Amino acid sequence: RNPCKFEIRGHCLNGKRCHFSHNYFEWPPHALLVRQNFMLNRILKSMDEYALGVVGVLESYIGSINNITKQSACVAMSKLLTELNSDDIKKLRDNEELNSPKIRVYNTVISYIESNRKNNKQTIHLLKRLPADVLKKTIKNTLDIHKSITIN
Amino acid sequence: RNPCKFEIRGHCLNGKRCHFSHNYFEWPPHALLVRQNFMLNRILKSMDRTEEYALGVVGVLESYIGSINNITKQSACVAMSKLLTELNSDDIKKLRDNEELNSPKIRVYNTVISYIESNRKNNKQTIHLLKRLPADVLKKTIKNTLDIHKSITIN
Amino acid sequence: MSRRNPCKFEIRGHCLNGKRCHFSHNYFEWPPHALLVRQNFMLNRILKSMDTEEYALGVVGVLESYIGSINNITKQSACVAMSKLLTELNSDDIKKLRDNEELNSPKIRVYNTVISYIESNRKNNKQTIHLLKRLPADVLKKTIKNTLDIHKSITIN
Amino acid sequence: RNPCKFEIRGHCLNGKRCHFSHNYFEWPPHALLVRQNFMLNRILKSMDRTEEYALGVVGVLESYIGSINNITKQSACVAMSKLLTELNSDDIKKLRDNEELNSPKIRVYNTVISYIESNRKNNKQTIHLLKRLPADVLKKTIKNTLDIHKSITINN
RNA sequence: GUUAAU
RNA sequence: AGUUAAU
Ligand SMILES: [Zn+2]
Ligand SMILES: [Zn+2]
Ligand SMILES: [Zn+2]
Repeated sequence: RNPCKFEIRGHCLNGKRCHFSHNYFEWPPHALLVRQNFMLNRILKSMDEYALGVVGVLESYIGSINNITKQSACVAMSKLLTELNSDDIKKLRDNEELNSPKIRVYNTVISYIESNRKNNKQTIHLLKRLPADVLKKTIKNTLDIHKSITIN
Repeated sequence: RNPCKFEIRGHCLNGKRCHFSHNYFEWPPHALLVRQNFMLNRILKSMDRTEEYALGVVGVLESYIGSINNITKQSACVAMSKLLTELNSDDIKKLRDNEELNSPKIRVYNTVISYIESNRKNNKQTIHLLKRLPADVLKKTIKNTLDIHKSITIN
Repeated sequence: MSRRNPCKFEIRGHCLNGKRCHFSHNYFEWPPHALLVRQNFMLNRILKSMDTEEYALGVVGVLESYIGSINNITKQSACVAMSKLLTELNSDDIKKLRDNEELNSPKIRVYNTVISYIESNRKNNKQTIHLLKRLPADVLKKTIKNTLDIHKSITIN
Repeated sequence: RNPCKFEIRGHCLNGKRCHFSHNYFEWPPHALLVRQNFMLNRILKSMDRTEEYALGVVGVLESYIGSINNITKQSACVAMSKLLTELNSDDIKKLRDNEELNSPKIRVYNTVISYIESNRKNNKQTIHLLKRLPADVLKKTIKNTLDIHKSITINN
């Protein structure tokens, strides 16, 4: 009668031994919301250093701690580009008044976000061929926008 | 704990430093409804402008029809494809089926459906068509698209 | 956090107006019900993205009107209707309806021929519309009408 | 009127004969939750004996582990692949850090991940793999995974 | 004041 | 010609 906890996380695999509900019509709403988020997560994953996070991997490479190799930093960066969308960014861009230096940085990250969609495999490579000084300011500019869009 | 705002937009990338909740079970319903919409926007995008950004697509098309704001024909054919891909042919067919037959509005309802459909299969070759097509009639196929676009969303 | 009124263009997908639209495009400020319908319009775009007299009818009506040789249907147009209908049925649902009735029963071969079409067509609708464009008109009508009723069976009781 | 039960499960196909709502703007919010789950299940399915249906994939695997129900190795590998695709790597890395250094359980956790990932990339060759492992080693992989599956979902 | 799917 | 957004 209660919603099956496995169904909530995707799909019950316990055949007919399972006496919990698999009928969405019978489910309270929270279970239908929670289930939609595990399912979207699966659907998104199907279309392709751990306690630091991708962010702490990038904050460490800028700062040269925790021995982060440049290769491991462009892989992280690729992941952080996929979490940003270019329209939240184009809204930021056209609230900065004209000729502000901050417009060119905005368009620069957009080109990488867009290049990363088409193919994250060669977008990593275009980043490695950057020299670190400029790679690290690019990295720190996309960090700043990440915190900015999301918090405040 | 409160729901991690990075998680609401996708997936937190802050590792264990982040002490907000990443557990959908604890979240209030609004954060789950919001996250779902950020997530569908992301799924949809992953299967595929010089301060005319303020006009929008619709403002670029309406300035082109009226020959104002320096909207060249090329950038209005591009914008016309954007508009096509946002209409859904089904709710045109809906409207076309509410009219008496041999009303002239029916033949307008089918040029749009052929355009939204030709644009879905090939967005570009459809653009090709649009930019060779004499500005006279393109401007009324645009104004017809733009009227359907509005009326669908006005009840 | 403060509630606003939602852009009804954005509710149906993406607003194309720009800084001219003075309605909310920020989901953090919409009321629950607007977040609920957006998702439904957005799921229809996603699904559509990876797949006049006849629309009056519908697919069931153009299929039903084939059982009575009515409204000048064509075998070609009644088979497209059928695939379109199979892609609407779900392959795990008639496996429920096939594991409840007694063994050596006369309604398992229909099921398993439905199961055998539901997913012989999940692959492509070219080989499966031909797979019945050949089947005889007698067996067609009855086998077209066999899925029609599993369709309303599943959907109501 | 009440929402069309055919549109709840997808796309009503009755044309204009249908006397129920097809307008999401008018629906009670529960029907829109349900429809989304029905459509999520469909979006996801479109990205690819039989009395074993009663058993389900877990029935089938428990059965193999205990030499019950005449379950061939092929059939327990298939089902092990399906069991894998229902697991997500991130949930168990959550636990791999909750462990202590040089536990045994860090060895098992690492191994199922290698299987999830290979199962994602090529599920047909992960099955080919599982069907060459020593029968007893296969069954403990299987038992470990079943147990991870169980407590992922029931252990807060 | 002027704009408005207030 | 007042309440709500935008200037
Ligand atoms: Zn269950
Ligand atoms: Zn808008
Ligand atoms: Zn209906």
